[PDB]
Amino acid sequence: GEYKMMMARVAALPEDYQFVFKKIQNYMWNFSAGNGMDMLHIQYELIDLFEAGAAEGRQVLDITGEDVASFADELVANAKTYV
Repeated sequence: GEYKMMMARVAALPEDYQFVFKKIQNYMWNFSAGNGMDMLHIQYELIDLFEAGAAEGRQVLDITGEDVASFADELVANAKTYV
């Protein structure tokens, strides 16, 4: 269903987008308090953003900045306000 489909979309992205996504997914599972569904909704939003960026031809680290932990950290923090 939804999770498998969303992971398939990640697998269709360039390898660097894939690695960075995996880094963020792990960071969120490592550090997220809060509802697992919120964390998944945020990851789905992130896959929409990553798909668009790859489609426009941007590099993944333009999106996240070099400090991926700080990106993910601000994503798990704005998880509350957003989801």
